[PDB]
Amino acid sequence: MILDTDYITEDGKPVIRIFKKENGEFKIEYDRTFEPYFYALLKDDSAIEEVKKITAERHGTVVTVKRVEKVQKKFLGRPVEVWKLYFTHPQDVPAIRDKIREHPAVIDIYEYDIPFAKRYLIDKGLVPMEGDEELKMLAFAIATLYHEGEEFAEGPILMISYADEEGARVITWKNVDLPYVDVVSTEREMIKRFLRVVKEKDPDVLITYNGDNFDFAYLKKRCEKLGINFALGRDGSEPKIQRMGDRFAVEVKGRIHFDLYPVIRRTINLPTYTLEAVYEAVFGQPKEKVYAEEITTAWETGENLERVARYSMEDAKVTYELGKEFLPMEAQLSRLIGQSLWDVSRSSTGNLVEWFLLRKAYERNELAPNKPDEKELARRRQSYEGGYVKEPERGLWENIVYLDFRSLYPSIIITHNVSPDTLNREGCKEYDVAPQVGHRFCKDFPGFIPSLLGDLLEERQKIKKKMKATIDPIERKLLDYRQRRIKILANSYYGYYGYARARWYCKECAESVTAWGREYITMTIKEIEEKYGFKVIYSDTDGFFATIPGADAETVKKKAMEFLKYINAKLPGALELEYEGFYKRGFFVTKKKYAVIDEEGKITTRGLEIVRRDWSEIAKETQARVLEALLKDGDVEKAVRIVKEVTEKLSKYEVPPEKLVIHIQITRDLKDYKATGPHVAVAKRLAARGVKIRPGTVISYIVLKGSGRIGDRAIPFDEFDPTKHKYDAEYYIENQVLPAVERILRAFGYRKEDLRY
DNA sequence: AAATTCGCAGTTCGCG
DNA sequence: CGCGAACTGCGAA
Repeated sequence: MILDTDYITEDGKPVIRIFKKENGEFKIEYDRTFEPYFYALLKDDSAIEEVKKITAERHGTVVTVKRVEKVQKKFLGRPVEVWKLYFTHPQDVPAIRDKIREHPAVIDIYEYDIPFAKRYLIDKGLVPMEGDEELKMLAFAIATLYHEGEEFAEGPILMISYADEEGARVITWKNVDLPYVDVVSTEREMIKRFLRVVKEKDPDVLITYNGDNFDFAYLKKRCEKLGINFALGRDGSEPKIQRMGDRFAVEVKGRIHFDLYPVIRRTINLPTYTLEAVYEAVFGQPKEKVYAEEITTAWETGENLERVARYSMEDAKVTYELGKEFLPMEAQLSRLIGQSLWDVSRSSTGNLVEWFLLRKAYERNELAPNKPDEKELARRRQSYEGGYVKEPERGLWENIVYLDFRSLYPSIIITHNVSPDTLNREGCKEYDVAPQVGHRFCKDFPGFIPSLLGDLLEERQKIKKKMKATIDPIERKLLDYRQRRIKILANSYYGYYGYARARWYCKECAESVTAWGREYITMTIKEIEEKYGFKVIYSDTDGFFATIPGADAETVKKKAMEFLKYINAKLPGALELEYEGFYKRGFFVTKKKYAVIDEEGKITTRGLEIVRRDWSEIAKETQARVLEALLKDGDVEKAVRIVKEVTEKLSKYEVPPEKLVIHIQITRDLKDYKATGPHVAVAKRLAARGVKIRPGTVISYIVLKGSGRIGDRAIPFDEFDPTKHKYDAEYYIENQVLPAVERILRAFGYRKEDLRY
C-alpha cells in the first residue's frame, strides 16, 4: 500500500521517495530516474532551436533545458503537436517557465504547475491506499498553560495524551493519582517520553483535532526552547509545516498526519465545531469541556488536577474514536482520486475533481488546459440559468408522492455527450442540441468527461450490488464508502463545469446541463397533470411532489407507478424518473421550505428553520413540535396550544438560556464587513479584548433584555450571567418563535396577534 | 476559500 | 419615522 510520495535533492538531482506499508512492514522506495517537464506549443519548428537556448537562475547556477521531444497529444478532443521540455530539477520549472512563455515564438505552455511528487503518482499510474493493509493509528492531544495575551506558546505544555486500541494515557510532569497517567519530572521529559511512545508504537497515522494549526506548532515552539529534536518522522525528520491558504498544514514524513478538523467541517454541517460538539454529533454522547482558565488555575494552584488529566485523556480517546470513524472513508477517497490521504483529506470538491481528471487525462494522452490567468478569469464571470423551482401550493396536503430523477445532471451529461471537447464540433454526423441555449454537442465520439462519468456511474452500481452479498461486515463497509464517494464525485461534474477556476471549465456545458434539466422536469410535470390527472404540489430542480386531488392513498400510489412506466418509456438514454417515496402528509411553506412525513412516521424537513444552524434552539424545537402535531396528527389546535405554552414560558423567563443561543459564522476578515449585524458586533468587541477572530469563527450569542439595535444587547453566551442580566423574552418571542411558527399557522388562519401571553 | 444557481429571511440604515 | 433596499447567512437542489 502506497502511503505518500515526495522528493529530495541529491547533488542537484531529484530523488522521488515512495512511502509504503507492505505485509505490516514500512518501506521507502527510491526512484532517481524521473524527469520533470512541461509542454510548449510553438508556431513553427525552427523556433525550437532558439527555445532550447532559453535559461534562468535559481541557486546561483544557470537553469537550462535538458532535452526536447516532439509529441502528439489530444487537446479538447483535437490532435495537437507540442514540444515536451525536460529539466534536471523540478524547481527549474517555476524559474524558467515565465521566460519561456514570454518568447515570441511560443503560443502557450501547459502542465507547468503540477507538483513533482503528484506528477509521479500520475505518470507512473500509482494509486495510494490500495489493498487491505491494516494501518496502525495513534491519536494525540495536548493541554497547555494559557494566559491572557502573552505570546503563542509562552507557557509550557502541561500534558500530552494519546490513544489507540490499547486505550488512552496522559503524560504529565506533576503527580496525578489516576491509573492512566504517567508522571515524569519536567516538560522536557514529558515530550521526550511522547516521542519515545510514538517511536515504539510506530503508527502509520497520527490523528489530531486541529493539529495542523495548534498542536504541532505548539510542540515545535516548546521543542526549540527546551532543546528537543522533535524527530517524529519515520526518517528521523521533524514535522514539516506547509502554508495552506491563510492557515497551515503539517506533514510527518513516512506517516499520515490526519487532522480531523478539515475533514469533519467539510463532511458534516454543525452549528459549532468544538471537539465536544463533533463527538456528540457523531456518536450521540456528551463530552465534558474544561476551559483554559480552569486548566491554568488548576496547574498554578496545584488543585484539582484529576479533572484536567481526565479532560486530556478524553480528548485523545475521542480523537482516536473519530479517527476510526472517518479515516476509512478518506482512504477510499484517496484511492478514488489517486492522491495521498494527506492531500485529499485537506482538499475541496473542486480540487478533488481536477486531480481525478489530471490522472485520466494522462491515461488518455489528453493535454491538460491551464488554470485561467487573470484576463481569462475576468472573462469567466458571467452567470447562467440554474434549476427550475415551481412556486408551491402552500398549505397542508395528504397522500403525496415524490418522484425524482436518478442522477439528473450526470444522466444528462452522459446521454447528451456534454463536454468541452464535443461542444460545437464541426463536421459531425450527429448532434444533440440544448434547449433554450442551443449549444450543440457532437455524438460521434464519447466526450472526455462523459466517458469518465459513465464509467463512474457503472462502477457504483456494480459495487452496490456486490455489497449485498458481502458477508464480511468490514469489507462491506469499505465498499459502502467507495460507492458513497463515487456518487459525490459523479455529482461534482456539473458544478465543476461552471467553476471559473477549473481547468476543464465550460460555461456552455454547465448551462446546457441545467437547460436540459429544466426541460425534463417541466415536461414531466406537464405530462403527469395533463395525462394522469395529478396536481403537482411542489417541484425543485430534479423531483416533484404530486397527488390526485380527491383520490385515495392506493389510487395515488398505483397511478404514480403507472405514470412512471409511461414516462420512462419517453425519456432518452440514461434519464430516468423514479418513485422516491409516499408521504401521508406534507406541509409546504414556500420555495425551498417544506416538511413531509412518511407512513412510518418519520418527518423530513427541507430549508425550514428546524434545519438552519443560525436559529435559536427554542425556535427550532418549537417549529419541529408544531410540524409534528400537524403531520403526525393533522391536529392544528394542538399545534397552537404548543406555541402558546412556549410564549408563556419565554415571558416568565422559564426557558433555559442555552436554548436561546444564536450561532453565526464569521465569513470574512472582521475588517472587510460593509455592515455589522449582531454576531459581528459581538465579534468586534471580542477582538477588542484581544480575542482572536478569523474567518470561520462561530459566534455564539444571546440577546439581553433591552431596546434598540439588537447588536448592542447581544453578548457571547459564555459571558451570560443570569444574576447580572436577563435575556430578552420579547426578542425571542417576536423575532424567533412567532415568525418561524407563524409562517406555518397562517395557513390555518391563525394570527400573530395570536398566540401570545 | 474556492462546484453551481435558486431562494428565503433578519438586521440595519437611510430615504423622503 | 415608516418602509424598502443592501448586506448578510445559510439551505435546497
